[PDB]
Amino acid sequence: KSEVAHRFKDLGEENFKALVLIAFAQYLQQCPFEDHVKLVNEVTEFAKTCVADESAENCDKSLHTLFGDKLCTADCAKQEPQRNECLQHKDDNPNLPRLVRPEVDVMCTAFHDNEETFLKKYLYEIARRHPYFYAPELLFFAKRYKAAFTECCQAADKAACLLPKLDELRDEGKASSAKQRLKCASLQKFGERAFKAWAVARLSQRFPKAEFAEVSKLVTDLTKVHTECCHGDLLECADDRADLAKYICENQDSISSKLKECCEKPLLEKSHCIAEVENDEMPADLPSLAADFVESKDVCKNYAEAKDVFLGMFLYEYARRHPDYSVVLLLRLAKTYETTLEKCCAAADPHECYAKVFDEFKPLVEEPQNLIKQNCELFEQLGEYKFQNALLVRYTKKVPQVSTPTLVEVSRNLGKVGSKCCKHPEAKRMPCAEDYLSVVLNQLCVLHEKTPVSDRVTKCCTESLVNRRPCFSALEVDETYVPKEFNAETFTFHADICTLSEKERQIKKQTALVELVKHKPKATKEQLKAVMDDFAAFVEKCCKADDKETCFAEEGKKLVAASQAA
Repeated sequence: KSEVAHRFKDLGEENFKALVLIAFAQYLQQCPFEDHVKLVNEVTEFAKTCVADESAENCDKSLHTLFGDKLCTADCAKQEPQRNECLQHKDDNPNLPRLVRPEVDVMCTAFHDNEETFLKKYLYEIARRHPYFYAPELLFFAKRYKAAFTECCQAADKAACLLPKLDELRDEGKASSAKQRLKCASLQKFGERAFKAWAVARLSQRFPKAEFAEVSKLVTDLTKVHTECCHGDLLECADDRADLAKYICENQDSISSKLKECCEKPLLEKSHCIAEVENDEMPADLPSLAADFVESKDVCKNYAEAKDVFLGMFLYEYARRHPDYSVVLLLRLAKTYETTLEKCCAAADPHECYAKVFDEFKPLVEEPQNLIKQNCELFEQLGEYKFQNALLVRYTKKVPQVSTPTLVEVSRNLGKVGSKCCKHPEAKRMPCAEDYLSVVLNQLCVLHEKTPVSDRVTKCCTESLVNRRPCFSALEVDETYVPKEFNAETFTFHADICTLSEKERQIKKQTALVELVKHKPKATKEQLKAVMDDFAAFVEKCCKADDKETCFAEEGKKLVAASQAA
């Protein structure tokens, strides 16, 4: 009886307005801002009228009916739910302007003036450029953003205060968005059972003491919340997240030993602290699992008595006991335990078919461990950027047909796993690294689905979720790729490079590295580094030059032609 009233009371007006703004921006993206504010301001004024009597105007419409109708103020021609669907139009790289951040006081001025116009714009600008951003999490970033301007716009050194805060949020925000973009992709492209299994593994790691009935409780709730979020039901998502959080904090001695740290915090901070909480220590001693999963004459019938459940806490039992395994690995191990029993009890004698099942795991366990140890050592000597450059040539040769911008971003995010995970002890490195790889590889997956150009990317992306990273790291040089036409002002460089500093300077160099590798796809690592290093000395001293742009121009093609050859 009026859903708009129901969510307006549960969420309250501020989270209400912020959420529908986010919903509108994630559905329109290209539409301007004070249009969306009109539309959300109107939607909220009608809602107040609905709480005042839930049997009033068209207060009975569904949220999608209401919100979809408001937006249509183009292909709006269909009825609910299928209008909602046509959601299938969310642009994952809309080519709106890049988000330009001014300096530490023309932003302070606009914030100190009309400050929550300033904050509705922050929401709108993230929302439209991250159309799957976990919406209640975005309220939390908004709150942290606000606290950053509150406290440092009045500090003595405002830039010494705000900028290291505005930048940590940018890093958290990019990581958040990518995290959520994978949770949606699984639900939307591989179904809820894919998402359930991942949820089982992750929560089983993190609440090792919980019994299976509790984690499965938690899993269905978390599946409910992210299903709603990934399908536009932003208000219901926010409400159920907040319910799940209070439910978690009540039943606290029943799940884990360190939620208490944050079950005492305001809603947004609380649910954000949950979802990032440390795993608590697993029980002191716990049996092997061969006793219950391979040796017992109970299990082939059990795999026929409770297929998904029995799989479910084999997963729960292996995960609970292996915080050092990535989620993808745990998932790989259990889906190959499943494959095993799918055709073994199908044979004459079930048990002698499966004795395999725990030793089959070791090379599946070996290979990621080998990879991370290996890729860390390279990072541990190259450092980020040089590492990034190694991955650049590697992945560019792998999929030379993909967009150069995509290659560049995907590869430096790949390089970022070095500086995040290798600082960890090797018992902690593996979930850290392979699950972060999974997120970054999904970014390349969805970016590629838009303007597909390489079917080997398509194959790994569409084939599996859990098998993306091994599928990807198993490819090498295309051999089928015809070297791209040589264009000389794919290089050149202009003197603007000297002002556009540190990081964007690396982006430009790394871009040139990509279309260098695209042009000479068979050319040694040593050679590509040879020529890239001469770029880094060519930019450095041309920047320290009184060129009149000239340095870059004439020592340009003299290091464009001379650095051709290879």
